Amino acid sequence: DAIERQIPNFLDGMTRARRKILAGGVKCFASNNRERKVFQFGGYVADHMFYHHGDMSLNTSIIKAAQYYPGSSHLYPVFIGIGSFGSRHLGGKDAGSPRYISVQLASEFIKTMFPAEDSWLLPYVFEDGQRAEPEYYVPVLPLAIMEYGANPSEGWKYTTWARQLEDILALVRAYVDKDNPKHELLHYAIKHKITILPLRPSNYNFKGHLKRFGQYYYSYGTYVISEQRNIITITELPLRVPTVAYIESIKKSSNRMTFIEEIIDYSSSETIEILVKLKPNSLNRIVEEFKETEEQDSIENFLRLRNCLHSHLNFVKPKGGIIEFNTYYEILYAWLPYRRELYQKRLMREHAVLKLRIIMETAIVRYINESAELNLSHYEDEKEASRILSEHGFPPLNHTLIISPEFASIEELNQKALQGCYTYILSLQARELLIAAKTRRVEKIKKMQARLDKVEQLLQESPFPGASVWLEEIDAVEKAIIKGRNTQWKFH
Amino acid sequence: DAIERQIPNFLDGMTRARRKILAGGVKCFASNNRERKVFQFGGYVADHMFYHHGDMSLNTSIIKAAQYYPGSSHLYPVFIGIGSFGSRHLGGKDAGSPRYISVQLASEFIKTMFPAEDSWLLPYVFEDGQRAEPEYYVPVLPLAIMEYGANPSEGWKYTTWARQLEDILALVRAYVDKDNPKHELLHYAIKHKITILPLRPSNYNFKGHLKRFGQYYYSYGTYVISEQRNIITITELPLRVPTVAYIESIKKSSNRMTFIEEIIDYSSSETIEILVKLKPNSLNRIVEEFKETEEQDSIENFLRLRNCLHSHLNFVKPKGGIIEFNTYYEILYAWLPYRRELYQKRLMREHAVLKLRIIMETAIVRYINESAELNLSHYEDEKEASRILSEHGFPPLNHTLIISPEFASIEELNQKALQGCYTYILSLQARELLIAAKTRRVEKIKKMQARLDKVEQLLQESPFPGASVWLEEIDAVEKAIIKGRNTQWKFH
Repeated sequence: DAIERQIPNFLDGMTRARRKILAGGVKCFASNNRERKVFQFGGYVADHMFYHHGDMSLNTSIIKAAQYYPGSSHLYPVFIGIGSFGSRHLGGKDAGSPRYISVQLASEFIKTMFPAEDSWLLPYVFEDGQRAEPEYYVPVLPLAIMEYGANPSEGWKYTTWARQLEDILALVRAYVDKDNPKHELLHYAIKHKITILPLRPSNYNFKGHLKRFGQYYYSYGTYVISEQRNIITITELPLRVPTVAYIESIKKSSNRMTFIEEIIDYSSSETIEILVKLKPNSLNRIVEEFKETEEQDSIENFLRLRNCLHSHLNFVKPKGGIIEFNTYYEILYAWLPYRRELYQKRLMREHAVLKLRIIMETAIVRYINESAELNLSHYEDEKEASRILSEHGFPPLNHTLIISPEFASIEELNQKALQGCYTYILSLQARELLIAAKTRRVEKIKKMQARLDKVEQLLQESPFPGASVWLEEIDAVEKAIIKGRNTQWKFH
Repeated sequence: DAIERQIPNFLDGMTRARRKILAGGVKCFASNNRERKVFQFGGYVADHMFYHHGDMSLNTSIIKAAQYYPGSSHLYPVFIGIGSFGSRHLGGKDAGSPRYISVQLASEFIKTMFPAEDSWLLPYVFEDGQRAEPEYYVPVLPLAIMEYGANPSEGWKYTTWARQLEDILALVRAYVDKDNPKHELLHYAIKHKITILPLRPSNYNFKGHLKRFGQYYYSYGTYVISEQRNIITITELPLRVPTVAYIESIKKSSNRMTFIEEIIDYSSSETIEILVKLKPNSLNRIVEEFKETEEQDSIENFLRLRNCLHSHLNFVKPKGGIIEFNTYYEILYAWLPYRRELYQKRLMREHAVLKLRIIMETAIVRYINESAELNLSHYEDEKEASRILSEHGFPPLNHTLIISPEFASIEELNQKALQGCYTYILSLQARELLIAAKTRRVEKIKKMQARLDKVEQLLQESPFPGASVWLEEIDAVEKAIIKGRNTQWKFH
């Protein structure tokens, strides 16, 4: 449980509670995207999705999911937050109060990242006989290794250093489109379990850099030296270390305080800007003391602006169970076929529903045509009308499932929708036998048949079904992340 | 306006505000008889009925209308009250707090005293473009001189000493029923403006008595003498004087305090019980001082337990205006013909509505029969269906007024209900042509025609219409008042 909550799935990078937060949010702001306050939304959550814990951790994790700061664990804010949600400069955890700040669901992104139609398709866990969360979402991108995580967690320290964006764009556009030259070469690679394409950590809003040594990567920040004023200007840090913790860590080592004179903090979470005046003969005696090597100079040994980016990637598979990984390539391998199978189930279900709609509307317009021959206004039993409408060719229909085909398997969709009462022909007094309604129902049958033929085309798409849909959806997610990040999560 | 508010109508004995109170109460407790508190009900009043004053006088008059004490101005509680609404012993005005006591509408009486069906029939005053109160109610009894009123009011001191109950029962059962031997003799009397029947003031829960001198009655209370203890026990008062005001009025006259020793108050509003010990040789020296006459003895001069019942009866006629009276007989004369005219309008309106219902349901079952000949499923316009259903004999019906005939004159009821669309035949798909519905609609036509024949009988009732209805309704009011008085407005 504790391991099951604090180590995420390889499909979400999120807890069960985080998925509950998102599910309740989609349930909330669907009709109207007006910003709530935090506690109203939290009460909505704890009522609806059965948030099984206390509201302190609820409001905590909600504002954690609203942490929009450079170097957060979210490159993608789930919620547009209005207020004051934190600062990396002051350790990150300096948000506002749960009475002032406003959360709002960023549905203009979430409709694209999460397939809104396929929300029905997901294997839910209907506990307590009631509507509960996805067992796992499925995103358009593989989101579960696109964002950082650095926490004391169960079993292992949870550590997900990020990747790039366009590397995964290239990988997935490669795996889908056959217009890749490397397309079957990628299938060759996946078949042979070999790595062929660059898979680089993130670079967004981080002006330091990386190298590889051994297997590890080392990250470096920047500095400016001026022995005129005898001041070093620090402008760049390693990956996700707060400002105050760094300055206090500099004031830890009395061995290095032997030349540390004056530390002035001009920084913010917006801009890192630290001015450090040192003693006379600082740098030369540092060179005399600190062994300057290739991996760090005297300044990189002194100020300690490098980081070894060790990782821990041992996630939780669906249908119960923990799957333990070694590379990011394993994660992308595991991520692909579930999305493929989801598109397959998607278009098969849509094909079944289009079958049943065309069947029902044909039977209806057939009755409108046979208004003359039937004319059965000398009957007094409804089951009499059932039997006589079973004479002249009208099929038993359970139109309740026909109008809304909720949550079912495709087999039960075709079985138990055809076993109902004929009330759709029937209800009330006269005038709907008039032919203008007949005409518009025929127009509906024509559009449904054209859509059915488009479905039956896309059933046979190479090399797996629905691939052009997924190219369109990655195009939409590209539009979404461009609109978001290039406006930096303002959406205005 | 102040005269218009503080002098009532001769049909209500109530203010415009009191009629607003009753109207909002019927509007409130209609669906459910679950009691409010006072302030919720007052807010319901001030919102709905446009209560044109402040809530202090509102809660004041509401608890005034919940005053159930022997010697109130209400023999008939409009509202069942739960709490503690006052005491005659302490001057009457010692109610509870407006946020802890409960009012409840006594609809089981009010349905009988106020004709619930004829609530539609009343000439309303629809000001501000919206729903407002009756100009005047009409009760089954002449309520407006059945209950006391003793107040400093505009123009005159408002004074309505009560009558009996069964005197007015005899008067009105005489005016209606021709099985009275005095029936045409009463018509002789009303034609000749003479008084023929006893018209006595109230006696309920007043063990004193009355006599006539000149024109007035004088009312006498009781006393018990014991010169053993030299104590007089007062058990009965005059009509509606509080206990503490009486004892203080006894302690006013120092001329009589020359023998007043000790006044002990064992009384309540339930029971009057006052023990007065006097000085030795009180009564004999009182006889030596007070001139014992016929109209009062030495005790009735001393304790002053008599009352001259002067009156002021100058009420406010409807359609504007003040009508000024001389006798109760004038009031009963004015009261009769309006209720007569109300029954006439009542049964004429019901006759019009039964006409229109039988017309519509005959046209409907005619269409159900002519389903075969029409079969007009080869049309595409609704006005086409209008014209072709105007061919085969189906009348234009404004069914909106037909289903609910609100608030209209009978002429507009027959004019503008026949000028509408044929949508009652029409609006949806088919199955209501199945003839069990036809059968039950025929059953409806049969009961409507039988009820129409009963109406056309009662149109010709001697000597004025609806008189047997009014005998039934006075029987119901008799049942209600006996049921209440045996239960003391507890109704349990």
